[PDB]
Amino acid sequence: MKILVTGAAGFIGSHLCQALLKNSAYHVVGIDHFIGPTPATLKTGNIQSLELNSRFQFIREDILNTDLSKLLQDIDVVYHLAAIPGVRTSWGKDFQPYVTNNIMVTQQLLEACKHIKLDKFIHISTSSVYGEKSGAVSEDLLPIPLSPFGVTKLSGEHLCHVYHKNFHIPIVILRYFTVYGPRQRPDMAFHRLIKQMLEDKPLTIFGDGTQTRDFTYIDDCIRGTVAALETKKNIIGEVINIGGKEQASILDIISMLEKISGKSATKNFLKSVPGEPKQTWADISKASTLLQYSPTVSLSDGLEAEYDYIKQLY
Amino acid sequence: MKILVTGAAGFIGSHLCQALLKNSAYHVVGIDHFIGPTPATLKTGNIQSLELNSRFQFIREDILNTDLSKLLQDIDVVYHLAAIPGVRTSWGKDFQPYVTNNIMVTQQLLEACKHIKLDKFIHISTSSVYGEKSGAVSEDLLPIPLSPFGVTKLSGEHLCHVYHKNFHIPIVILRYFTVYGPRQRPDMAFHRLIKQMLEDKPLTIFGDGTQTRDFTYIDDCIRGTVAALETKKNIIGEVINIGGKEQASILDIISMLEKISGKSATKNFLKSVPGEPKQTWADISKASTLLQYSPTVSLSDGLEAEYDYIKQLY
Ligand SMILES: NC(=O)c1ccc[n+]([C@@H]2O[C@H](COP(=O)([O-])OP(=O)(O)OC[C@H]3O[C@@H](n4cnc5c(N)ncnc54)[C@H](O)[C@@H]3O)[C@@H](O)[C@H]2O)c1
Ligand SMILES: NC(=O)c1ccc[n+]([C@@H]2O[C@H](COP(=O)([O-])OP(=O)(O)OC[C@H]3O[C@@H](n4cnc5c(N)ncnc54)[C@H](O)[C@@H]3O)[C@@H](O)[C@H]2O)c1
Ligand SMILES: O=C(O)[C@H]1O[C@H](OP(=O)(O)OP(=O)(O)OC[C@H]2O[C@@H](n3ccc(=O)[nH]c3=O)[C@H](O)[C@@H]2O)[C@H](O)[C@@H](O)[C@@H]1F
Ligand SMILES: O=C(O)[C@H]1O[C@H](OP(=O)(O)OP(=O)(O)OC[C@H]2O[C@@H](n3ccc(=O)[nH]c3=O)[C@H](O)[C@@H]2O)[C@H](O)[C@@H](O)[C@@H]1F
Repeated sequence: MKILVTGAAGFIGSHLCQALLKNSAYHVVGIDHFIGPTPATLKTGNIQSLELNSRFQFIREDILNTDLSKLLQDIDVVYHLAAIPGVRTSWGKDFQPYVTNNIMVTQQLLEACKHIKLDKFIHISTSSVYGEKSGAVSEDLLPIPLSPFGVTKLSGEHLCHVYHKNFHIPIVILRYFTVYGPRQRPDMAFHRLIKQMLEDKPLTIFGDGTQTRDFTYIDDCIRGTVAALETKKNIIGEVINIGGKEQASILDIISMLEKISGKSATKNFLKSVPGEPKQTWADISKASTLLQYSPTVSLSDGLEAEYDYIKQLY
Repeated sequence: MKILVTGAAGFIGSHLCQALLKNSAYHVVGIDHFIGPTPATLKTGNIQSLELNSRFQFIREDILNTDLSKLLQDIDVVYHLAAIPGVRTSWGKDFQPYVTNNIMVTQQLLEACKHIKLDKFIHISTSSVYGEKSGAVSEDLLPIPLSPFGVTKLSGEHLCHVYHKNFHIPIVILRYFTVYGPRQRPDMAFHRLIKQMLEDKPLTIFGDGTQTRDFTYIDDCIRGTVAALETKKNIIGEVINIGGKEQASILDIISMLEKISGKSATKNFLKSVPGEPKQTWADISKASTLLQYSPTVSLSDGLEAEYDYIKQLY
């Protein structure tokens, strides 16, 4: 059967495509415009990996400049990953690209899916929609984003609900929690901290380093994402958290990188960035039930894999 | 103080400016680009009186193409009513203006308000953020909009929370429920049904006419809205429902119009419009507690006032 992956040249999109292409039953179309925080050179590598496989078709186009009706005629499943993802660069003059690529892009894709016979429209969202909450967050918690970025992603979720209720588009929303591993975007914490450690530079810590994340290793994220397609259960209309094996503070991660590198870190403490929560912590009860999701990669093993990728990247 | 009213030439904004100008201590700056569903001719009629007043400055400019430094200089209070408000016309190509005028406008005003010291930023939102709910809805309910329009308004609310939590912008959110009376927009039900009855044309009913709304008379709406500025108590960060004296069905309303006109309605029943709930019903206990809000205008009195306005208009 035939799967559209939007944002296929990106971090998570390229891994998702690779996993789907392991199944000879699946044909994959990737669409990507090469925009956002990751320079075009690293995305070119991603698409090169995918184009090794005869069952992959690459479309280098803006979704807002694509004949979506024609693109979707033979598509059975949409994975929608295309977005501008940076929590920290969504203020003032930088906000318009988030609205265009996170809101207008999602609305246009849904409009085009109204008269398609889809199995599933699997929309990728973010723990960023919740904002600041205590305890492990469940998917029925009133979300209040802290950043303009989070507002745009939550607007994308709400459009999914509008088109599902009015036009029976078979939507599934996955909320990922801080994904890491090989090919992680260069703007994210682990990529930056690892690169700084490799180059004997001070490690840049925003705030006091006590902020915590439910870090999700890429292979765990992708197992849950493929399960959203393959699950025996009816998940149409569900929001599902996809979170990681182990929660950690940035200080905890720095100690873990010291253990892997065998270097001691010089720390550069900078002012906290507006719009970032102090804690993320997913309740993955629902994923366990509906997807058989269980994250299995420990932070030590995951960080070592990313450490090896960074060391080879540069 | 000096009070900025965005959307000052519209249905609710024109009434709000007139009510503020009754107090000799208020100066009002109104901005309006004369867009959305109401033709410019009716808007000119909305503000003719206001412009004459020496404590009212009117600016006919797009908020996204204006010097917001000039606009916000020494402003103590912002009433943000500017919006594209049509529930039923926010699909397909018509979606872009809702994004521009409901999301980008709100973000640019909040960005401009960062380094000025407001008493209050009173953001007007809509019962359409709730979607399809049963019983009288309270402000703590998880909102799931049914329409692209309702998504864009809920995104504007979320931007208010982001700028409040990060930059201490003193936001207050008012959620109005189906406002009617003199100067009601020509796309709304009462304006359309009264114009049709006046012209001896068939009355257009979407679905079977058993849908109900919490109809809020304009004078009740404005009393609640002015109460949000005039209260000294800390309502900063609060979402407050503003609803009407009496809920009714469209068939109930048409009966009341028949008794006002002494004419019988010819009825055309059309398909239900995607994106509209079957019922709205406000819990106004929070407005009662925070604003001493109590709606006092009955539908028979309110409809006779609108009927009189519509007859005179045409
Ligand atoms: N990386 C994480 O930690 C994380 C966590 C939560 C959720 N997510 C979500 O996962 C998805 C993928 O994130 P990522 O880290 O791989 O980001 P990324 O920037 O690596 O990949 C997204 C891709 O989308 C593409 N794109 C954007 N707008 C487009 C448009 N208009 N037309 C075509 N292509 C377009 C970009 O070119 C980019 O390659 C996003 O929706 C993101 O919000 C990521
Ligand atoms: N009428 C109702 O029943 C109702 C109920 C719930 C909430 N609301 C909200 O109340 C507010 C006022 O609604 P209304 O019925 O008076 O609508 P309206 O269309 O009469 O007034 C809104 C005004 O905003 C102006 N405007 C829009 N975009 C602008 C921009 N970029 N720059 C400058 N001016 C701009 C328009 O020209 C218009 O006159 C809106 O926010 C609406 O969503 C209305
Ligand atoms: O799940 C989510 O909500 C989001 O996951 C990622 O964002 P995060 O900001 O949580 O991840 P990342 O950039 O690794 O930052 C993690 C923490 O690390 C801190 N940090 C980041 C970079 C750095 O150099 N130093 C640093 O201390 C940040 O302030 C933050 O507290 C993704 O970047 C984002 O796309 C996604 F939406
Ligand atoms: O309370 C709110 O949040 C919303 O109130 C209004 O929207 P509504 O659609 O409830 O009001 P209006 O347009 O008067 O419609 C009332 C009912 O009347 C029905 N209707 C409308 C027009 C018509 O010609 N015939 C008709 O049956 C509609 O289907 C709806 O069920 C405002 O138009 C909208 O701006 C606001 F968001």
